[PDB]
Amino acid sequence: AFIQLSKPCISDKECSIVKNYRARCRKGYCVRRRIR
Repeated sequence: AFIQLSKPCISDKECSIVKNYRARCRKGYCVRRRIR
């Protein structure tokens, strides 16, 4: 096991289709959501 402190992801600005991707990023927390 590699005991490590988890770190957040890129900002919502970057988590948008600007980068062709689509994820929900809030306060650094990164979750790939569904519409339904």
